[PDB]
Amino acid sequence: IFFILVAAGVPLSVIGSLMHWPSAVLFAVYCVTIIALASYMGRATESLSIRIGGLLNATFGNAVELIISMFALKEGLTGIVLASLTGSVLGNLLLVAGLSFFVGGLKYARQEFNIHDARHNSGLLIFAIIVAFVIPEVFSVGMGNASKLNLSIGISIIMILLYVAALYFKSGKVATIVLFAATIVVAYISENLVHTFHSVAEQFGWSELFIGVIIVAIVGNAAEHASAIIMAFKNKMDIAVEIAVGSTLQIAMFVAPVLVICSIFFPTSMPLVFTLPELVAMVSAVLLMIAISNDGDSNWFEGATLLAAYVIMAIGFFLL
Amino acid sequence: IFFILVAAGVPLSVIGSLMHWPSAVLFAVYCVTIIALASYMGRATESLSIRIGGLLNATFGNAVELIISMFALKEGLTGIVLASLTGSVLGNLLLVAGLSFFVGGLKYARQEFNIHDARHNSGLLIFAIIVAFVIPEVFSVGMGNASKLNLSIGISIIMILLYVAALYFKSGKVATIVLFAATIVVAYISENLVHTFHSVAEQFGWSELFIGVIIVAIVGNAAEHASAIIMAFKNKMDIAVEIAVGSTLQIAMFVAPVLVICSIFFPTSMPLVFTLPELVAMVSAVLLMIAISNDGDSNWFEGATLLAAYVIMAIGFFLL
Amino acid sequence: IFFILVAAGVPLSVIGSLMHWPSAVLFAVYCVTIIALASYMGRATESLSIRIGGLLNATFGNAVELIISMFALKEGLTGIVLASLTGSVLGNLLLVAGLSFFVGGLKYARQEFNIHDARHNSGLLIFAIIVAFVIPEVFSVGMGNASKLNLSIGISIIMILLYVAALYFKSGKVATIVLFAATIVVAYISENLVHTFHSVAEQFGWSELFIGVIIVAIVGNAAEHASAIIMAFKNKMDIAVEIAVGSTLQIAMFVAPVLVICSIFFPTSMPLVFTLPELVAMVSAVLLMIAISNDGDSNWFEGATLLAAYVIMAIGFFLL
Repeated sequence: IFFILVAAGVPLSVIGSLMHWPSAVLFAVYCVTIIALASYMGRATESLSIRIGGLLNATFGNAVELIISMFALKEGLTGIVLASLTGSVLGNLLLVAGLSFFVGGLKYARQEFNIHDARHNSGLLIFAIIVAFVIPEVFSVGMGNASKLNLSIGISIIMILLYVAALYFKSGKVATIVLFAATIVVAYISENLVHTFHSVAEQFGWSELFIGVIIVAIVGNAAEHASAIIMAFKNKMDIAVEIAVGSTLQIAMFVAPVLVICSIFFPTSMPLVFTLPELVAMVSAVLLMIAISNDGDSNWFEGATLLAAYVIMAIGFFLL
Repeated sequence: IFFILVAAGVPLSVIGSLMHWPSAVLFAVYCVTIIALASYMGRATESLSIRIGGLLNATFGNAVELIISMFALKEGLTGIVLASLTGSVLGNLLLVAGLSFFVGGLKYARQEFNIHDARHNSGLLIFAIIVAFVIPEVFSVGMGNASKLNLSIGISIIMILLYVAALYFKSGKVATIVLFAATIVVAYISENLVHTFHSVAEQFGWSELFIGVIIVAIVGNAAEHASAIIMAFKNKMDIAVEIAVGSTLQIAMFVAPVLVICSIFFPTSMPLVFTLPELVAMVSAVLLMIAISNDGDSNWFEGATLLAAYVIMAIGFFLL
Repeated sequence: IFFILVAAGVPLSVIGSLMHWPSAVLFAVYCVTIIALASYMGRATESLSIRIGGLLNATFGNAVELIISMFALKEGLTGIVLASLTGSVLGNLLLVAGLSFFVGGLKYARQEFNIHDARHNSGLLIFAIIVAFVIPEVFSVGMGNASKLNLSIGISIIMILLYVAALYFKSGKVATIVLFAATIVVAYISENLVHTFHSVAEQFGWSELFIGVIIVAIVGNAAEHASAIIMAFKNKMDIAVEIAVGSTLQIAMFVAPVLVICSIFFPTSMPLVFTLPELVAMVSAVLLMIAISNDGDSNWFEGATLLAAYVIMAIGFFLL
């Protein structure tokens, strides 16, 4: 199934792009293609990593999210970037953790734990989300654009520093070849993807928010980290947990700060400004994760809980 | 005392209703009557339950709340329904748990624990409250009524499913007779109670919110679960805790979803839309409960803490 | 260094006040002086305390905060009072705990714990902050001034009662002499400090909020409790933790209620009304504290986390 979706994806995505027919179906072709490419992009990142390993983990483990957002910045579609960063933490904490706890929840009794790590990894989540996303949002309302992105830059610079500082202290040959392949393919698909967003909104009626928080996030970040759902089935939950939380952590502490600083160069800037639904969805998820990482790691319904929360948010983001 | 308040209550409530004198005192007569009826309604529900036991626990354990809200929907007084559902979680988490921890707090040393269950029961509370009440509220502001109650219906359908799924997996003869008696009596009292609400507001100056969140909630849900305060005195705290949290859980996951779906039939619908004070009171209580269920189960001041929070909210709901 | 800042401070503060030159530099002279005086005020409070000990701990341990706010009330500058009470919990939870966890974080392995106390002290924090500061704020929007300060008075009266009730149940000669000295000196410096606030705002461009939440709070409360940073270095973390959380607790439960009731006498009243940034900064800090008090008590980066949160808030309060 993984090979088929790539082998069909790229050709179709080339021909559709060349023919320019039509604006609607091109979206559907792009999204499915990148899903397949993203898993392979995650497997290559994983296999390469199995000191500098953490850097490639934060860079290439979130690469499609970085890539899609990069071209979104060129088109000035800064809302979608924020939407996708919102949706990347949602997916990690509620979908790729939810499906790991549900699908891997056939073992039934309990699940692999490192209580020390789970309780420490919530300690950073709160810091990452409940401060460094909440604080800029609420402080920014009556700030003015200059001070807005200065605070963003301020938070962004310290979040990468505090992420990289802890990181500094605390087959293999095909990995680089396939990673170099998938990247460029994705990049070229992503460039044309950004131009599709305005038509999809009008023709379907969907809000650009829905597209960003859900469609772009599932395809991009969530697919890259779908290795955790498989890892949960092979009774290695503590890594499936480690992947979900860790990825979210680097999205909040590295990826989002990366985007904010780099957005200042072209054309011009995006501050860490999240809508109310986007913000409260993120904290609720974080709280629900701390409330689920504490207890038994998993159960079928415990994963169903995390999933129930997601679909609700998703349909809420659809209905706005 | 329990027999007297029923024996005086019903007759008085019949004569006052027939005489139609006056609109003000009828309220006072109704409320006191139902208090007495509700404890007996809780005792019958308990005795009947001591697989299907969980259904009658969620149905008849919250029956007066369902009954008062049912006729409130017929009068179109949808605000009071939301107010009473707000006040049912408040009472459970802060009053009937607060008085269990205070009155039963004469033991002094510690109190009956099941740390596994308390930590798991917070995990669902957050899901139930901090997502499935918060998310609909904040997402709904700029949604439009169609999408509003569609999201409500959406959340409602999955919350009952997720509640009933876990429930499916995981003297006695007088119980049904007294339960069948109390129900009908309550129902007929409740029908006439709803019509009293508009006059009480005007003549006293009270907001309909105050009446719903406090007066209706204490009389209805809190009285039904007052068995926990007695159970705490008999040094069985872990059931007094189990009652408070469990009841709140089924209010958020079964009762409130029940009301939302059924409200669509007559005349027309109520979405899960809570005011700001109603919403933030509910999360604060939930957080304070997790902060108090973790530590020693009880102490006198630990129960006084939970009670101090309540009276504050109550006078705040009075002063709005 | 401690002697020099007092010995230079008072004289300079006398001469500058007499000469009336200028409005700008007088601020700088006052603030530095009180920093030095406040540590000595904390040492005297500590040495006196090492039943009634808890009263002097809550009174004189927060004395400069009480003193600066007292004269702020006379000038009617009620915003600064709320700003400084906001900043006193911020500092305690993020600065004086952050610097204790960072500077004392050279031990490296772990740090002194009393998990029972830390988990209990969060239980009151949530109550103190997430209810008794949040609830009055959100409930007050559409209340009217009469009901506003009535709710404040209501919350204030029960918070001191609930604080004093638990307290009731549960060199030395120079201490009183130096405490009596520092108080009067501070009081006279503070009186002239309040009059400086309006010019500093205009001439620098700073918001009076920034001054209150940060400048007044660091100088006042944070300096008094800087003993904890030293105590962390002497490998006595559990007292450095006890100081930070305890002080915050008495600020929320005694100091702030003290100010509210006493403010009603002159000239007229201040309700517990906090701006949105002030409120969300306080809960985020509290959450981050619970997320950091749970795990290892300290690590260098764990203290750097708490500090990173602070500077962000601080620059956000600067940029508003």
